[PDB]
Amino acid sequence: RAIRPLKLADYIGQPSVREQMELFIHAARGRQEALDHTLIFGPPGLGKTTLANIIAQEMGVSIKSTSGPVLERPGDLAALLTNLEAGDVLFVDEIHRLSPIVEEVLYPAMEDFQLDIMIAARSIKLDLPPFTLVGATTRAGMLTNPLRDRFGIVQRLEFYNVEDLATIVSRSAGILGLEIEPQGAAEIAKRARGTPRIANRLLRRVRDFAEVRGQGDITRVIADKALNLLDVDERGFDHLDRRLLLTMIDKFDGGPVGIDNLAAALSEERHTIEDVLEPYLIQQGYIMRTPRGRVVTRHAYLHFGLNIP
DNA sequence: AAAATTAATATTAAATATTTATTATTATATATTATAATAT
Repeated sequence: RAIRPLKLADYIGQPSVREQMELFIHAARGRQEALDHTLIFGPPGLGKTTLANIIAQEMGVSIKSTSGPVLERPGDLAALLTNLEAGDVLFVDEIHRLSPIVEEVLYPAMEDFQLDIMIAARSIKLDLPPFTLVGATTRAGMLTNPLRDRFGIVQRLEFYNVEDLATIVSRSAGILGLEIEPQGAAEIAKRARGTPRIANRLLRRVRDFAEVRGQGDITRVIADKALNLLDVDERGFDHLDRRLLLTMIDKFDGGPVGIDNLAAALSEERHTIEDVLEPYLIQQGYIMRTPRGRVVTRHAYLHFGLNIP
């Protein structure tokens, strides 16, 4: 029972990007040709395979959702391409982790749909039917320059707009059956943390709060009562984050810090911090990073009235 | 003297197919080495 819009117009969250890719879909449909290669990158976990399946039903063809471990050997991908047909498409994931032998096999596969292979050297030339190679990675920066320059469509995925996050909150609460408020929708959009999954988790938890504290009612006051104590903040801070900030600023006064020293002093190993708490705050930019220590920026000083050295 | 020939004549005995320590050689994090700026 996962959250999934049925259609591309039904897909809501990136309206300009949705219109762009709808234009690409109608370009594939009208031209009666396989759609160009689409590069996809952005958030790591977003259910991209399901969206590729939706694109498959929009094309009406089959897309083999494949990844790096699936296509780590060139033989497996060659076999899948041989079972691929005209007008079909192949979802590819973890292209960055894939071996360069895969890259050289996929050079002629998209280069006008051919295949060249060596056998005292003898050359064997093979052909491939036209198709839509789909390349989606968590990060596209590791893609090699000739390969990415030879591609066609490049599409970016990102967390939704705050008003559009609020609309997604409203739709998911209607799916979940929660009697949510537009003020509460904007509240959870401010709490969306850039992640739809943790957003839906917050909808579930405020639904539980409205069930056990209110009379099944989600309002702005109910949402504030649910999300203004413990690891919460209107911007996205936690009391873990506030503790980290306070412990950095009382010790080193916004100066260079030792990461092992921080892990020892906080009674909290630095690994989880740099895995969840630090990357979000640096995603907001609020911590500036040095090779001699992580320091918060002027935003955190303005949060607590602190000076600037 | 000095090497080649041959008839007795005592002598010797037939074990393969498998198997496990005993050597090769192939990754994989992880406690090392390292640099850069930085106060004092």
